Amino acid sequence: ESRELMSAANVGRTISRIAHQIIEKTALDDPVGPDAPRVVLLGIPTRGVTLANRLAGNITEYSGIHVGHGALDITLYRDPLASTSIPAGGIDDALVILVDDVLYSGRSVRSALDALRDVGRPRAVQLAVLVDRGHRELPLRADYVGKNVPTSRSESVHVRLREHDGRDGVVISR
Amino acid sequence: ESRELMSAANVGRTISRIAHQIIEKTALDDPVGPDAPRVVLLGIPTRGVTLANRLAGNITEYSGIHVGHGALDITLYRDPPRPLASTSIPAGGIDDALVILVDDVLYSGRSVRSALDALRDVGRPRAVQLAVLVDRGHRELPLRADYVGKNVPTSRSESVHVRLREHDGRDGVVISR
Amino acid sequence: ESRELMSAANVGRTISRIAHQIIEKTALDDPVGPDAPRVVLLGIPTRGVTLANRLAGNITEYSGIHVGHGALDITLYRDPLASTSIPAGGIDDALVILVDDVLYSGRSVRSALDALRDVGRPRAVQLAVLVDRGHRELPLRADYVGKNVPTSRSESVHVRLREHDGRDGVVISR
Amino acid sequence: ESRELMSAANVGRTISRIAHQIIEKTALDDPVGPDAPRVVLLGIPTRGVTLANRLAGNITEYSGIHVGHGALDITLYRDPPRPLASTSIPAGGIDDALVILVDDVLYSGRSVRSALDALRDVGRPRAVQLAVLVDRGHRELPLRADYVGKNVPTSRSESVHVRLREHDGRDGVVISR
Repeated sequence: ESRELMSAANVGRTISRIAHQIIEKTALDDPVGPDAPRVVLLGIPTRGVTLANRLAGNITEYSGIHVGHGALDITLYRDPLASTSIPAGGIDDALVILVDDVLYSGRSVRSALDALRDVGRPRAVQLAVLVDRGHRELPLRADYVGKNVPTSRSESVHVRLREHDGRDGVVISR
Repeated sequence: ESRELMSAANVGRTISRIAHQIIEKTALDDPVGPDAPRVVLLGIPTRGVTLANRLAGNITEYSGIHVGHGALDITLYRDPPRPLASTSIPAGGIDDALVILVDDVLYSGRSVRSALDALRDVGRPRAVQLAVLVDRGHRELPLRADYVGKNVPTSRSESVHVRLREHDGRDGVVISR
Repeated sequence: ESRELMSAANVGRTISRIAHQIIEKTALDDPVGPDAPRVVLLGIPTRGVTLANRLAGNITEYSGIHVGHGALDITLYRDPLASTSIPAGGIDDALVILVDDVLYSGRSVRSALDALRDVGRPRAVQLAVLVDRGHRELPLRADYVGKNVPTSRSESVHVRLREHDGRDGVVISR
Repeated sequence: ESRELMSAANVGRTISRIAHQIIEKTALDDPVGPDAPRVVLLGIPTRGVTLANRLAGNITEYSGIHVGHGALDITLYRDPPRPLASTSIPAGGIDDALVILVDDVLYSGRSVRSALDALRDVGRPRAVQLAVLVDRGHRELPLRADYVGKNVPTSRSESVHVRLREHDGRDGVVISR
């Protein structure tokens, strides 16, 4: 049994809202200096990558600015995906925003942290996620959250994005 | 003296962001549910109203749709003899509406509690939410904003000055001792 | 169909935890001065009163100190209960902690605020509740919360306390 | 110079309060569910351990029950050649346990991230939570504490000094510029 949490229209609005929050918290409207960091979005495959693309694309059209974005494959860091793609310049002294679709256990994000340190040494790392569905197993939290969804362990939350799934949305299932 | 908390750039982006949040939480981007309450913004005079107008218009720039908005004077409800600004309720009233009260700064919460009194003299909303630009802490009542531009730790000896372009000529926030 | 959210033992622990939080936030371990307020707990009948009693009683045994407690009848302020009982000294310049069992709409708390101002003029008002079950209709929030419980509108949350119900606990129903 | 953030009185009460919170969130007051993980506290040396010991013992003073507790040295995992304190894992290990990492102050989060690395070299917990006395903001990693004594806005030029009686002779917290 299915039930929809977020419509296509909700997903798109939520993403633009998140882009605004990123612009605010990372000072992208401000001039630049030691406390305006270079920002890079890295998605966790598969849907995390697409979200990072949608965010980088919203940011650009809202602020005119091109933030680096890419993908961080965590296959080798886990306890047919996109391979790792790091923008030109790398991530040394950058503010990396890790992007994922759903924050559940937090284990995927911990894996991303590990994979990141093989890439280089960011000044800071933040986390943006479309859904936070509780049940953390690690002391992790998202800086930017589309929707907080209370769930039971027997429920599954599924994020659908156009590119992979044909339509945007989020559904809960049992 | 004084330091800039928010630049003009920071103000417009934050107002845009709150408009986005209002759309989400009250469901303007979707076709309107069976018993969804209409949304009405009521500013607290004078800068609350300036903010409400900007939000209404960002909401329409961003999502094309038109929310009722207006002004709720609270002069007589706070703390001379008379109301210093006009109360303006959009057509259709606020009965069974979702009213969002809008102010520049959330401090003690006493202004919002006044506005709850004033609203009750206008009508009977289904629900009341609160949007502010700055929440500066130091609540004296169990009130909080639904929407907040910036949360700003302050000392009781600091002051927060919000400027909005249509009322003040520039956008900005500064804090002074 | 029923299901239990909090056992008797959970309820009692949660109450003592709340008493500790009150001691901390209201400076009852500190000497006294213009920023150590006199504290008074007022319960909203029926179960809110009993909770205020249980809290005042936990505070006393934890810190040795006797905080004023009473009841605030909101019958005349609503949109066979306990009548209003205000401790000696009243509430002028006090820190009043309103106590209720469940925070739902917030309308009961708004009614309490109104009833309070007929009693006198506190320096500040806080709110302590055993359960917050979402679905606010007013911009109100509890300073102290036992359990946050996500609910649907069709669910009912019931707080049971020994004195009224025979055993402590909280149950969700449909 | 320096001002008192927390008196000795404030420290003991706050530690007691966190012990209460740990009991709730991990379910020590109830008869233990079918697949409830056992709870183990691991302090980060040296004051983290002092705090963990106090929590373990408040938890037993308050609820009579005994949680595993110990020390996780992170010397080699942060940032010389060697470990400056001892790692001490209680009998039964941490495999499929609920480990609560305990430290005095949560700042950047880099110490906690080190401790996650160190924990992984000890075993495979089912879950890891974090308790700290003071969270002073300025996170550089997406980490947060499950349990916090006090949230303290700070500037990067301020320092927070936690003193706990068994390690330092008095209980207290001060902040200095």
